[PDB]
Order: sequence, then C-alpha cells, then structure tokens
Amino acid sequence: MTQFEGFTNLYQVSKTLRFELIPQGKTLKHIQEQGFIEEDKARNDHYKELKPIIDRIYKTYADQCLQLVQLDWENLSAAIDSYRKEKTEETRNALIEEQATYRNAIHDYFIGRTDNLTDAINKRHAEIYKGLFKAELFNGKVLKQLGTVTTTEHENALLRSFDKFTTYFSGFYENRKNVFSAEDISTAIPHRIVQDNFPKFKENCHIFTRLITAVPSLREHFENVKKAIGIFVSTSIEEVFSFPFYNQLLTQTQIDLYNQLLGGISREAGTEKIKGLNEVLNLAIQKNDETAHIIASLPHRFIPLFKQILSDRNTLSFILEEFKSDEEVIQSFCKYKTLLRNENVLETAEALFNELNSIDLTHIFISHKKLETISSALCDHWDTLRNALYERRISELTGKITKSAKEKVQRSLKHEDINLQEIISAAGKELSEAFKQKTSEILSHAHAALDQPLPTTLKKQEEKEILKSQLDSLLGLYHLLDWFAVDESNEVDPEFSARLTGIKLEMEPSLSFYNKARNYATKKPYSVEKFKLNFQRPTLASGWDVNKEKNNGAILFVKNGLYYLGIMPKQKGRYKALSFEPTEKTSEGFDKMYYDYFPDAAKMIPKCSTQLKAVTAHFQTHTTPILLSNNFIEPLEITKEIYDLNNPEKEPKKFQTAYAKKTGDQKGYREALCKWIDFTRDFLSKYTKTTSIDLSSLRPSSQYKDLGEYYAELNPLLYHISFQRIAEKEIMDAVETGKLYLFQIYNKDFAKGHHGKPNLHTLYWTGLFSPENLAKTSIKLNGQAELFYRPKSRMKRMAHRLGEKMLNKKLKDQKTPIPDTLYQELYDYVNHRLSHDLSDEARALLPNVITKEVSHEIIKDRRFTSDKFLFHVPITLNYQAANSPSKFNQRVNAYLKEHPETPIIGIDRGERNLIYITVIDSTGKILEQRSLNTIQQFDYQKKLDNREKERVAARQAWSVVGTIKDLKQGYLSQVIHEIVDLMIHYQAVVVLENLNFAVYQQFEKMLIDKLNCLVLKDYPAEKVGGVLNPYQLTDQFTSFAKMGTQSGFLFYVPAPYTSKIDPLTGFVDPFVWKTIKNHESRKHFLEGFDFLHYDVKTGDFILHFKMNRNLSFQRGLPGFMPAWDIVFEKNETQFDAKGTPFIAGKRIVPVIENHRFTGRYRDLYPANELIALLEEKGIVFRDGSNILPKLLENDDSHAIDTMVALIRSVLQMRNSNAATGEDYINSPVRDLNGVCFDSRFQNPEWPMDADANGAYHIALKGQLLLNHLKESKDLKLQNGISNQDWLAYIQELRN
Amino acid sequence: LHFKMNRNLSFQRGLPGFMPAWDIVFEKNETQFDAKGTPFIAGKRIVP
RNA sequence: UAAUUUCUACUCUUGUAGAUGGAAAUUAGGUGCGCUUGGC
DNA sequence: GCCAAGCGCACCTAATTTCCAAAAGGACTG
DNA sequence: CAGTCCTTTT
Ligand SMILES: [Cl-]
Ligand code: NA
Repeated sequence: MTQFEGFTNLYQVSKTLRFELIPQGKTLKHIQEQGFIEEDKARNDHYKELKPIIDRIYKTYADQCLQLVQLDWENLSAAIDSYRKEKTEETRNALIEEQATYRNAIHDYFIGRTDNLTDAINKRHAEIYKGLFKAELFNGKVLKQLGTVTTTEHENALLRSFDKFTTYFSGFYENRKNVFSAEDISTAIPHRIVQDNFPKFKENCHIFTRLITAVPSLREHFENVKKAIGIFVSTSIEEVFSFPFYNQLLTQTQIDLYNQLLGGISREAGTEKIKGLNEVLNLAIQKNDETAHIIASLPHRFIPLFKQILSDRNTLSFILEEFKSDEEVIQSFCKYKTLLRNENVLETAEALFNELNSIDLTHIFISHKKLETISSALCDHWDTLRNALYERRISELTGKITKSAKEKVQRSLKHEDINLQEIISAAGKELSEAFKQKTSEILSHAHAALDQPLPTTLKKQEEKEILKSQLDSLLGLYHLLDWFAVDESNEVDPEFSARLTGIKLEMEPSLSFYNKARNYATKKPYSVEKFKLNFQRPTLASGWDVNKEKNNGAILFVKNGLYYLGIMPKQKGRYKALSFEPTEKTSEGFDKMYYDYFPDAAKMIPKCSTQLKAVTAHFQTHTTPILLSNNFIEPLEITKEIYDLNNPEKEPKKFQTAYAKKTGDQKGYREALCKWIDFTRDFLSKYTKTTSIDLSSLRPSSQYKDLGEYYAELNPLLYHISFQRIAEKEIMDAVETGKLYLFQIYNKDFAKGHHGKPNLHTLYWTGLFSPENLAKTSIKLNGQAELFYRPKSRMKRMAHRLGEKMLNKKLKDQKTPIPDTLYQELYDYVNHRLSHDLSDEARALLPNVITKEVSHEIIKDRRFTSDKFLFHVPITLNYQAANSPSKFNQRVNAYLKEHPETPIIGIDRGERNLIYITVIDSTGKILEQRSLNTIQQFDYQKKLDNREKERVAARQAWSVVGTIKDLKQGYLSQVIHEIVDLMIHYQAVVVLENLNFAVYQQFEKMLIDKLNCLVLKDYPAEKVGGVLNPYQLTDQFTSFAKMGTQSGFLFYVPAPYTSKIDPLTGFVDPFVWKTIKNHESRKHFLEGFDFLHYDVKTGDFILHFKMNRNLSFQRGLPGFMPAWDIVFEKNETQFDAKGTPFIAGKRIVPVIENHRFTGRYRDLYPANELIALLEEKGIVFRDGSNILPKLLENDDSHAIDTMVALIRSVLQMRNSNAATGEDYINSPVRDLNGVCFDSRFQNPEWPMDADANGAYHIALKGQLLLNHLKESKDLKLQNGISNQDWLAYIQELRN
Repeated sequence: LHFKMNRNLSFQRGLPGFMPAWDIVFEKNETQFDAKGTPFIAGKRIVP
C-alpha cells in the first residue's frame, strides 16, 4: 500500500544559499589595486540614478497607448455578474477567459495589433515595442519615436556609463515586460485595468444608482462636489458613473482625479478641506435623522481606484516644502524663535488672558468646534460643558418644554459660538480657575521653549527630543489661541479681536514648522547597502558551464573539505585568459569543478535549430529541407513539416496538450508528438554539446503521453558535474599574478572550533558535492549566482572588556531563566557597577547565577564591524522530479484513506495565546495540548508585545522605529520546528484556521514552505528526510491567491463554532440576541422553553428547550439534538487537579453603564441571582415545581428581563477577564454521564482553556474532512464545512 | 402601463366602472416626506 | 548583557540550538503624527 | 475620549511577478 | 574581413 516515506521527490524546489567570501593570499590586495570595489559601487550608483530616467520612456509610451483605448465593458460586467450569481466552475472559467479577452484587447494597443486604430499607428506602436526591453533604450532611437524631448548632458553621461555593460539591465527588462504583459499577473497594466480597477468602478456605478434612486437629492449634492473641485467639467455626474467613462479612467492622471472626486482636496494645514463624495455621504449619515437611516441601509462609500502601474502620483492637495539639512531646521527655527521674542508674542498673550479677568465676557466668544476640546482640557469629561450649557438653556425656555424645543436647543449648541460668560455661569467657578492654570502652564512651557537653546545638530535622539519638546510647547499655545472665535458673525470686543488675531498670525507658522521638523526628523538614518560585484565582467557568475568559464569568470574548487570560489577578473591591461591544466590526482592542489549543462531542452533545442534566423528566413520563401552543419558532427536536416510543427499559424502547436484539449484530434496530437520527439533525438545525437550523452534510458517516442513527460526524463541527463585536480603551483601562481581571485566559500560550520550540528544550508552544500549526488543528481547547482560587497555598518566598540564578566540568562539549573527585571541589575552588580543596593529578589538569585570571565575579546555585531564579501548561489532540490507536481492532493488522500489511524494536529490562533496546538488521535481524543507563547524557556509573546509598544512609543517620540519581523521570524522558526517534529513523529495531518472566514498568516507561509522541502538534520542523506531525499508534505506553493482548502497534509477549516462549543456535547448557544430586544420578544422567548424546575438533589436549575421551538430567535443551526437541558449550575466551590479552588457555574459578563457603556467586566453567579429573584417575588421553588409560568404570570418587566439576562449569561460558555487571566469554558448542559464541562477542573484529557478548546475543534473539523474522505468514492476532499454539517457531525458523535 | 377596460374581459370581474382606460404607474422607489416630516419610499408594496 | 551568510534564542564549548529563496521590479496595506468637517 | 469620512508626511510589512543560461547573434575594433 | 566579447534569445 502507500507509505509516508513515499512523499519525496515529487517536485523540484529552488533555494538560494548565502555565504561569506574570504579572499586568499594577494586577492584582496589585487582587488584594491585594480579599483574593482569602487567601480562596482559606482555602477550601482549610476543604475539607481539612470533608472527613473529610463522609466520616463515606459510611462510616456504606456499613457500614449492608454489614452487611445476605447472598449465596451458590458460583456465583462456580465461575466462578473454571472459568476457572482451562480458560483460555479463554469461561470468562473467564463470570467477568466473574458478577462483574458479584455487583457489582450488592452495589450493590442501596446504591440500595435488593435483593429481600433489606423494601420500606420499600429506600425509606430509595433516599432517602439520591439525596442523597449533591450539596448535600444540607451541609444535614443526609442525616444526619437516617442516625443520631441531630448536628453540632458548629465543624462547622456549616465547612458554612456553603461557602454558595453547594458546587460546589467537584464532583470530590469524582465521587470518591465512584467508591466506590459497580457498575462494574468499582478505586475501588469492590463491586469490592473481589467481585474483590479474595472470591478471597483463597476461597483461604484451600482452604488451611485442605488443612492440617487432612494434619495434623489444626493444627485445634486454630488454634482456640486464635482463643480467645487473643478474636475470632469464636460462630463455629467451620471456619465462619471457609467461604463463608457471607464475608458477615460486608465491613465494615472485621470485615476487621481476620480479619487479626488471621491476623497476631496486639502490645502495648508488649518485651512478648511474641500469635501469629496465619501465625506458628503458620511456627514449625511451622521445627522442621525430619518434620511440618514435610509442612506446608511444602502452602500454609502465609493471605492477609490488603484494606481496605474509605474505611473507617477499627482495630487491637487497642497504638499509641504521639505527640510534638507539638520542645519536648515535649526537655523530656520532659531530665526523664527528669535523673531517671536522680538515680536513679544508671549507678553501680548499673557495680557490677553488677563483681560478675561475684567473685560465683559459677553463679547468674548468660544468657537463651537472647540467646545469639546476645552471640556476635555479644563473639565472632568468631554461632554461636561455641552451638558452644562444644554441644561442651563432648556431651563430658560417658556411654556411646555416639548421634545421639539429640547431638540432645537441641542442643534443650537452645534451651530452658534458661545460667550465665556454663559460657559462660566453654566459650569462652576472651577472652570475659571482651571483656565488660569492651563493658561499659565502653556505660557510657562512656551517661555521655557523660547529661552532654551537649540542643539548643534540632530544626530542624537536627545537633540531631536529638544527640538520636538519646544515645538510641542509652541503648538500648545497655537491650540489655546485657536479656542477663540474671531469671526465677525458675533459681536466680539474689537480690540480683543484685533490683538488676538495679531498673535495668531505670528503663531501660525508653528504648525507648518511642527510638520516640517517631524517630516524631516523621523527620516530613516542612512545605511550602507550591499552592492553587486562584477569585477568588470558583464555576465559574472551567469552560468557555471565549462564552455562559458571564459565569459563568466566563475569557477569552484574543493581542497581538503573546504570550498573555494575562483573569480577571473578582466584587469587593467592585456593578459592572456587563464586556463587550467589537469594533472595526476596524486599531485597536491585543488579539485576544480567541471560543470556540463544543456539548459531546458524545450527552449534550447529550437533555439539552436528550428528558430535559427537562417532557417526562419529560408522557410519564408522555400519549401525544401535545410541542412545545418555548424555545431553538428553530422548534418541536421530540418523539413517544412518540422518547422511548421514548432512555428504554427496560431497557437497551440500540434504536440501540446491544449491542442488535444481543443481540436480533439488525439490521432493528430500523437502523430506530431512522435515527429517532434524524434526530431529532438536527431538533434541531440548531432549537436556538439549533447552528441556524447548517453540517451539510452529514454523510451521510444510513441510511448510518451505528453511532451512534459518526455522533457522530465530527458533534462536530468543533460546535466553533469565532475572534478579534476589542478596543481597547487598553477593556482597559487595565478593568485600571485592576479589572473585569479580566490575566495574561501565560508560560513561558521567551517570554523576551526566548529564541533556541533551544521546549518541545514551547509547540509545542502556538502550534499550537493557528495559522491552519491555526483553519481545521481538529487541537488543541482544553478547559475545566476551573485557576489556582493557589504561595507561595515556598526562601529567596532568591543562588548567585552578584558576585566568584565558576562552573565548567563539562565541559572545554574541551565533551565530556569533570570527574570527580565533582574537581569540588568545583576549584570551591573557582578561587574561592580551598581550605583545602589541590590534588589532583595536579585540578592536571592545571586548565589545561583553563572558569570564568565572574558578570556578573549568578542565584539557585538562583529560581522558588521568589517567590510565583507558575500556570495549567493541558487540550487535546485529534487532535480529528478518535474518542475510541478501532478495531482499532489490525490496522492495524499489515497495515503489517508489507506491510513485511518492518522492523528491530527489542530493549530489555533488564540485570544490569550499567539499559537495553541492540540493533537488528537483518530478516535477524537487529545494526545497533547499546549500554548506556544513560551518556547525554549523564552516568552515570545511578552517580547513581541513589548517590542510593538516600543515601536509605537518610538513613532510618537520621533526616535528610530526599527523592525519586528526579525523577532517574529525568530519565534515562528521555533514554532515551525516543533510542528514539523510533531508531524513526523505522529505522521499527522495539520489543520489550520481559514483566515477568509499577523503571526498566524506569517506562520502559514513559513509552515507551507518548510513542508515543500523538509530535511531533518539528524537523518542520513540516503534516508527519506535526508538531504538527498527531502520530504514533501505540502503542495507546491505558488501564491496565496491560488491556494485551496487542502495543501497536501495541510488542511484549512472554518473558524466558527470551534471555541464557543462544549467539548463533551457539541452544544452551542443557539440564539441571536439581536432578535431579543423588546418586552414582547423577551416574553415569547421565555414561552419557548417547556419548563424551569429546581433539582433539590444537585441544587442546579434545569431549563428545558426543545430545538424544534422558538425558531424565530435561532441562528438556523438545529444541529443533531432535539432538546437540551440547560443547567444553572449551583454556585459551589470545586477544586482543580493542582488543588486550586474555583466557583462552579460562574460567569464573567461586561459591566454596563446606562444605555451602552462597557469598559470593565464583573463576576456573575446565575444560580444564586435566580434564587435572589425568586425569593424577592416569594415564588416557591424547592418543591421541584415549574417556575416559568409563575415568572410571567403577572408580566413583571424586571422579572422576565432579569431572567433573559441570566439565561443568556448561562449560555455564555466562554468567560474571560484579562485582568486575572481567566479564559475558561463552562458548559450549560450536562453530557451523557451527567457532567457539565468545566475547563477549570484542568483535566488533561480535555481542553484546559478556551483557546485549547479552539485548537481541539479545529483538529476535529479536520477529522470531519478525513471521515468524509474514507466514505467518499473519490480522492477529492469536500470544499468547506457548513456550520450545520459541523454541528450535526460533532453532536451525533458525542450523544 | 396603459390598460383599456374593454380588454382582458376574461380576467375581469364584469365591473367596467366609468373610465374606459387607466394609466397604471410603477412609481420610482424614491424617498418622500409626510406632513410630520417622516419619510417613506414611494410605490412600496408589502407582499405575502 | 557577547561571537552568526543572515535571523531568533543561547554560552559546557574561540562558539551552541533551531530556522533561513536570493536578486530585481511593482503594487497593496498598516502603525504614528498633523490637519478638515462632522457624531456621540 | 473615543469614533466617522478624508487629505499630507515619516517608516514598516507583505504579496506577487521575472530570472536562476548556453549559445545564437551581431556590434565593435584593428 | 576575422576575431572578440557584449547582447539577446529559445
Ligand atoms: Cl467560536
Ligand atoms: Na552549530
């Protein structure tokens, strides 16, 4: 049958290995003399500079093409509508093909093949397109065809700097092909137009129509927004929301205008902003009138479009001038500070506020917009003043104080500015005091700021903090002044209004200054970014093949277990190319690699035969055969038949499956396939590069089903590595003269003192060059390697002076870690640098710490304290396999059907736990469960939490933010190790949550990748799990967007009803508490239950609910069970296994302040509160009698309201309170043996907290899938799990 | 939707009334306001 | 409060454990501050 | 003392595309 | 031209 060790060599996997290069002998000296590092640095600099200049060509052309576009978008709309409505593989495939039609339609504008344009323009477009991804960009030919713009002197110097080196832009060309592609790819303009933006534009047109039909007045409002922004002047608002206009929404300039219609335009900070449609809609909904309710029921927000690829952003909003230098900030702000003193702004102010103690405050006005700001500064709460003013005004009304009067008073408080008198009268005298205090504080701080000198630069954070601290003080004053309404609407005191407006205008630049300083000071500090090395070789390390060493300058050696990179630079002057003479393998020296490779035959064979220019040329006129002699030991004949087979009038070629999919001529397909394969055999026998290769493994041509099958057997035979000794003298002399630069390929597994397990990457490398791998390729060495120089980035300050001691983070136990709060204190103490007494806790730890006398100096971040040469080299694992797997999930599902004892690992993201694992056996029972907050005695949760606090704190203080991904990757690396070990040990499936229902998303990617190619260090190379037989347990990762619910052994399930579920019964709270809001609802709710009786044996109350009842309040999830005995557990003391007490039946419910306000939580005891409520009303219950009729016999609103609350609380299984770290599950129903589940008992056979319960039910959903698999006839997994299926499944299992 | 009372007799109740024809109207489902200022949607129906 | 291709956690061990697909290009989103009009 | 819609700046993070090449082709230089 | 070596290709 199937086997777990069968899951190997199923598809190829590529990885890059990274190493340090250590130069050998005179290499470094020669590198210095020749000026290679500086030359390469400079080439990089020129690239970053020339890149935007060259992009102007791409951008310009793109737009010229897009301006011309004019399509009908109805068909695409209909495809989208149809898929939306039907959700089927048929409508999905139609949409995909339709999108391709539209992409190609756009693409035709670029390549000059659209029937919408004059044949002359197509000819121009086709000419330009042929030269966009090659050296024609540099000559200026393309730029001539494009506009009457020319290049500057400095632009031309940059272009000429890449003379004979334009190949440095090889990747860049691929990147730019990615912009213009008609393929279904995210990088491309047609994809952006057709699949991103059009759907959004379409949605907006729909949204518009619904709004202006339901509330026509909105049409005018929107038209006016368009006018007030001054865009789309000749286009109606109706036209803007119709499909024809989308043809004018393709270029970046138009998109930006459309987005500004939606989003509005700002000016200088402090100026009123012009509103967009989205703001208008928001305001209308916030009126909370009847219209608002109607508008809010509809979609009420337009979707802005994404940008066009490559194109430059443009905005009508104001953009601030940037500060360029530290000196420019300090000089400006000093001039303006000294100017503020010469203007005597603070004394003017101090006097303005003293007028307030005398002047008539009836003519002093506060701006209605600042009333809640002032209530917060000077009063208890934000609402204090508003409420004060309201209560005082409604007391000033005459006659029947109606609801309409009360409403008018409220409206008034928003529309009119208030005089200080009325504020002071309405609030207390504590307002006039708080104002004086707050006034003096602000001026005090202002004073101190202007008196304090600025620093000399802004290098250190302490200097930044001074700059910011001062700005904050000036800003504090600018705010204070902005409290007062100067507007001429009111009858303000004329002098006060003049003098205030005086200082406002003198304080206004403070805002501009604040933003500019921050915008400058929060910049990232310049780093020294590593750069590519070419050593004057445009194709350095491009490929290793022996024919290409002359051009590519890169070779590998091995000598006594150490690996070396030979680089052969083109040095200043005239030298004969270096060549190595092999010798007897006795002679001392280096084993040089000899790498023979014929790359992918599918492309290379046509390249070297059918697609030759002379062949193409010949078959354009002639019909006869053509004989190739050059690079053929014997002539290769090419017939029209062969040529036609690979150069068809239209795709596909006869020998591709897609032809058999289309034409259905399966007699034809095979006749071609056999002809072509025969042709490849004729080639391979004759081409100098492949003539000697033994192809006898390959079957007759007719026996191949698809071509991809044939290339997958062929390609392995076209790659070989061997070694031959090169004399020591020959190598060493070459380094001496400088014809060869020799680097040791180095990582720390090659250190003198290495004595432990190597890195996995070291395993890949030594596995690659092992005898077994050379005899039979498991791992291949790939071309396009890269060398880099990385300058020193951190100063060589030693982190261990000779006398100093270092303190282990763990005690003598070698297990128990020192608390974070005590580590620094103890470090200082043992190094005799504590300025004060030792903490008592720390003095207790002292006799069990481990210190170490620094014997040798060791530098912190030593790796970065020196310039370094680096090397990145790609390899391919599982080389014998295909590039892509075939039916991977089915191979797994077959293994699974044949292995029903397979256990399951459920992995949950938790509320109180970053990641939580529960392992179950195949009968549903828990084998293992734990939180992964702490791994290796390190609390990664606390660390991540603190780090993210530091980052936030940093942003706010204008200090360096830094990274968190490094720490995340750290943690997840360990989590991955633990899961993988579990998977192998249990041979288990792994089941994650589906996020389509942070650390977890990251975790998913890392886990999937790992299991794409899983090597275990301890396993021997020839065992499955060894470096020459990687496990492959997940399906080949392509993209998240393409990922199904199954990736091999990894399964995704929906999150609902996995936490808030009883592990003993599968009970879930079956009620929507929306549909229980009113008195008449609450009553019908209670009438739904059959009885409520007290059980004098247990002391619990029993509430019976038939499931075929009160269906009006159910979520529509009957599950399996007909009825539940809901239990109000008696509030008695129980004891967990450790011995800790807890109160049974306890609930943790939000504390509610009148209406809707919930900050803290509180402990509730339902059973006891029910006893309270019954004894209140004198209902007898210890007889065992039904209580429900008695509760609603008199229609007491409190009595049946209290009931409803208690019932709901009981049904709240999950009861958590972060303050105390409770997060338990207590079930409201008893299982078959008469026990209510409480997780607090801490029984290890069951979930031990709510998060563990989650992990368990995630596992169990996976078990559902697996159980449905065995019963299935197919190897197909069911797609999704409806809540109902889930509940009927699990409830049936447990009852 | 224009209807003459003399058509569709098979489907009528034999009550021709006084008008020979009626323009039956599907009202745009737009917001309107009552005297007290409460809104409603024109042409709305409430069906079983 | 230290050593690394690089990251994280370490320090019996001049180093240990685990991880590690690069490079280029692009796009989306997030956090923080400032401001605008509004809502409680 | 939060929130809604939005505009401006700083930086950080994550997703998705291409390549992972020997040799044909032809520009350049005596 | 004939060779060399960067550019472009399948
Ligand atoms: Cl849940
Ligand atoms: Na090691």
